[PDB]
Amino acid sequence: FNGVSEAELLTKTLPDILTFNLDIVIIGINPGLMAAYKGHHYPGPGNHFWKCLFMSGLSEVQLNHMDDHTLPGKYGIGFTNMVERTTPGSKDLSSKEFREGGRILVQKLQKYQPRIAVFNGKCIYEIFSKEVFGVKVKNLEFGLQPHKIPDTETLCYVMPSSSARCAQFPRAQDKVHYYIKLKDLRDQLKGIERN
DNA sequence: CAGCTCTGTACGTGAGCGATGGACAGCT
DNA sequence: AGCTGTCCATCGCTCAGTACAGAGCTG
Repeated sequence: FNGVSEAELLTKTLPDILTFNLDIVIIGINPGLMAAYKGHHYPGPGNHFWKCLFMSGLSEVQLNHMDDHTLPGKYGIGFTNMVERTTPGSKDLSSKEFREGGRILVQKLQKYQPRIAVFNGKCIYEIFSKEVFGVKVKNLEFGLQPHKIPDTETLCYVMPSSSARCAQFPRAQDKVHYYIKLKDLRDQLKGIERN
């Protein structure tokens, strides 16, 4: 990574971009090597997050990782991760790391209380649900989850990971449907507040 | 048995590497 | 005309969670 060792990137962390009164908080799994390197969220040239944000209309123009600090103020979107530690892949993390992460995540969500907690990846919500709601469904599905963050009105919404790793949603286009439904849910919630 | 949990395998696109080699121009 | 080096187009290749079978567990 421009002469920067993998060993150096593994020690690096990615700061959260969180504020109060947010519509959405994107919760990633943990920082990848490129995110740790850049110090920005979803810089993966193949990661579908920014493409999907635009293709869905959640951003009116095409943005990139360098824009992530403007997302709270201009788009009502923030970022955090289930696990802070940088790894080359999601499977390099332990069960205890994820459950430590879940506990830390629920406290951050109870503080900032965004309208919607968006789990960027089914695997992290599977862990979160089990730990926080004590729920393990056989048929865990994407989309809105039937449980609010404890002691809040924050909804849980799950999407296929923006990572281009999963073959089941091979392209940004195959994930865009979930980002459109996320936008619609945000619009419904703001409309409920209005009336 | 029947429903779980746990573990290992298999899977589609597209961005961007290093390697390769074709096009081309400068120079003799 | 022949030589040679740069540039760049192009190629092969790598690589950034999810689903599900089946072994194991247990009521």
